[PDB]
Amino acid sequence: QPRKKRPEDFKFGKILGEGSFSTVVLARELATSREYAIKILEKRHIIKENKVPYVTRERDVMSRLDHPFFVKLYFTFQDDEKLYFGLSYAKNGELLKYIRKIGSFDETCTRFYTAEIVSALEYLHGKGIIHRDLKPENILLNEDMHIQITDFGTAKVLSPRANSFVGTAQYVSPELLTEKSACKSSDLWALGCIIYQLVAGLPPFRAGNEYLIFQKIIKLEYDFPEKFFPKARDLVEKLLVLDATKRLGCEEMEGYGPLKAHPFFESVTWENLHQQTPPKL
Ligand SMILES: CN1CCC[C@@H]1CCn1cc(C2=C(c3c[nH]c4ccccc34)C(=O)NC2=O)c2ccccc21
Repeated sequence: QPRKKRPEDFKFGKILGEGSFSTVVLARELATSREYAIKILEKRHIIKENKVPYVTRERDVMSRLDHPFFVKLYFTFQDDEKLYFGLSYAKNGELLKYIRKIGSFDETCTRFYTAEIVSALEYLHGKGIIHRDLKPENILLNEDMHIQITDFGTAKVLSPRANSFVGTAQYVSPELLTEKSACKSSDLWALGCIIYQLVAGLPPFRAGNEYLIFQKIIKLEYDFPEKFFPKARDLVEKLLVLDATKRLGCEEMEGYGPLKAHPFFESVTWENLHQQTPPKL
């Protein structure tokens, strides 16, 4: 392998963003000119807050992925105080940004981006991995305007780490609120919310606070605005179903075939999405 990288191998630049346990900073590797988004984690804080399982899962899960719709973990290293993860730098930011910028998507853009998310989830669930925090904030856009999903510390790798995390309120599935249990279904729920959000401009469950959002979720209290692309409404209704075993994409619903075969995706070529030019605003 290459020599372990070190802080002194890079010129660190702008902070991209800041979380409770990490900071992502853009970094230029002196020896190659390459730019990376390096996620930097203070070891003390991770230890104090019992987060080693999560930091260990993020590295381990990202290390196992090898597909263009995910952020790549290129390297890791550490000094006495911090850990460093060398990630892809997605130049065009998060999908959330793009949703806020251009407002709601026309059907062509909705379809294209929905198809890349479905195709990514198919890859992920095939490896027996659940994301658990799928939302537009963590679906990045690369330079060529294809998706790159990130944020895997909170993921779950399935059996043959059970039910401790709950993602962003607006995307939380009913089964997380009623059971102590994450399943592939929960990602498919979040997918339904994301499709609704691309079309509508806002997510389907909204209120003043998290308690009120959760009450709406368990009662399935949401509505479609009037011009909502009909086949997309049909797809969303087949995902935002309280019975987790009855969501399109689930093993009990015969898998990703039926989901990919929905009318909404009739014009999609599923075989080489990453090779296709994305529609442009
Ligand atoms: C986690 N943050 C919440 C708000 C901004 C950021 C978005 C989620 N996110 C982007 C990440 C990444 C990138 C970011 C790209 N723009 C960002 C802005 C703030 C924070 C991170 C990024 C990137 O270029 N490559 C990434 O993996 C990222 C990496 C690990 C865990 C979460 C990550």
